[PDB]
Amino acid sequence: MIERYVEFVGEHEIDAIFKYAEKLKDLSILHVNSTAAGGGVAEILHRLVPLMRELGLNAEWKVIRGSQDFFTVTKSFHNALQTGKGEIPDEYFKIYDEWQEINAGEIPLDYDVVFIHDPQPAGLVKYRKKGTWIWRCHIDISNPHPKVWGFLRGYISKYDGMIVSIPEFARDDLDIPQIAIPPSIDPLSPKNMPLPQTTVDRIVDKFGVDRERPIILQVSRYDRAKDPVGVIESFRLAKRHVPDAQLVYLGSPGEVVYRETVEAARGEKDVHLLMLPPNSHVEVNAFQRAATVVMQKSIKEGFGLTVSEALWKRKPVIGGNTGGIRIQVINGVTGFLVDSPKAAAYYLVYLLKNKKVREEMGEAGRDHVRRNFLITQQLRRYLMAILYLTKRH
Repeated sequence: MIERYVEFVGEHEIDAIFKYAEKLKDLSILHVNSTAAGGGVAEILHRLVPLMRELGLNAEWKVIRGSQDFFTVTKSFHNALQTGKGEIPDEYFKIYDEWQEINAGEIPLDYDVVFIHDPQPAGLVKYRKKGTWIWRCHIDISNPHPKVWGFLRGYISKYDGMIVSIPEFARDDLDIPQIAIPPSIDPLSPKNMPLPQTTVDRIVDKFGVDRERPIILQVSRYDRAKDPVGVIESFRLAKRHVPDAQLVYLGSPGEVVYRETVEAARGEKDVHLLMLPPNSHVEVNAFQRAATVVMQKSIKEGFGLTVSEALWKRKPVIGGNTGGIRIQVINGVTGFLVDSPKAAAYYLVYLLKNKKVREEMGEAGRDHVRRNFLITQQLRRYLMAILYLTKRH
């Protein structure tokens, strides 16, 4: 597979990857996250770990488990770290510490390199035997809930290194190496690969959507950070000026936000609130290819790979003005950054009325992703991070 990327990035970048890999051949690597299906992390690791094994690295991926009480606390930590808001019961921290002990009984941690993904398994560093520990942070920790951050920083400060998705998430209250590596698209994955028009038409018609009329698409969870209510409001304001346009919200399974979204949508039937299983990579691909304009109007976003996915398919993106959306959406070049539903509506109308601009944005989007956000560059920077941090350990 690794040899097939040459056509996108060129022989140089692939030679560099083989050389870093040669220097890492005798190291065992563990990745630990919280889900094997759906979400940015799982989608990265499903592509990146097979690439690592192909390069002859002893690379393994384990998933922690928990009671819904644990996943309640980690979800409240996630929101508290990103928004800086919420009351956190003192009990929440004991539940967390308890489930770090449990998973540390059921997951062997004798590797040369351990990558811990996001806050859920961060406490496993208590039970670190030998090897280089790296905290892979996928979320916005720039302005966190002081008490939840205070706690987590106690664990983060025992790692050999932190990886964040953009430099702006680097903390002045950590002394460990903080390295910026954005998530990437795999151009050959089922999510991103070329499709025949037939596949696109088939999948679009199946879900009741008209391929002859403009499609506005957000791919995201029915979650408050993605602001699906705000996307509806955006579409409602714009629809007055583009009465031929359709909205497709394409989610995967709180989930109270869905009902709130169905409500905010009541009285408009060109709004299609879809829910697919997390495996439905070709379906997302088809819809992103069928879209005229893609939205990712997140309130908070670590990166948002759905943006690079749309840009790679030469779609302009209206992105929320926050986190890693800012490094993907170059205002007026690859899309537009917005602070409100009203701004989103202005840019929706502008893009739908301006064909040549959408197409220019599209080309600039794909080139931006080529230069910055392809799996080959993520992989290369991962191997460089490992080489650097293992040598320091």
